[PDB]
Amino acid sequence: QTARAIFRFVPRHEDELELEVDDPLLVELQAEDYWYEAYNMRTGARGVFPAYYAIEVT
Amino acid sequence: GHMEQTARAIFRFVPRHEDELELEVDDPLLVELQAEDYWYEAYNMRTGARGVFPAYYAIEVT
Ligand SMILES: OC[C@H]1O[C@H](O[C@H]2O[C@H](CO)[C@@H](O)[C@H](O)[C@H]2O)[C@H](O)[C@@H](O)[C@@H]1O
Repeated sequence: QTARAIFRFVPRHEDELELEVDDPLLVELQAEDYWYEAYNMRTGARGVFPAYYAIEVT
Repeated sequence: GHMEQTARAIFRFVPRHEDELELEVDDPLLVELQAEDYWYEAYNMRTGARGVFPAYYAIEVT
């Protein structure tokens, strides 16, 4: 699934992904807690973030 | 200065990390914005829990 960061996200935890507004992401929703596992296509970084910081694109 | 403020959870937040604060929608919170990453240090006034959450998941009410 592809998505776009709708808000800036600065990690507090090492497993997290830094997001800038409008970063294109490849994304798997983790249904147990509504975090995304993500790849930031701008930065090449991989990590998790809380799902409400991005929206799915089609 | 980012002074303490009253807030409400606008989204459900389930921790992945031990230092995090569980939110339910419309939880009243006492909140101090941490400027280095825009996480809130927070007290959940419903649950009595202490912890951090990302700022987008609540709205200031003061
Ligand atoms: O006497 C302790 C400090 O009290 C104030 O700080 C608290 O209250 C503030 C106003 O609501 C908050 O912004 C802050 O988060 C609290 O620590 C005061 O501002 C400080 O100068 C005092 O040292």
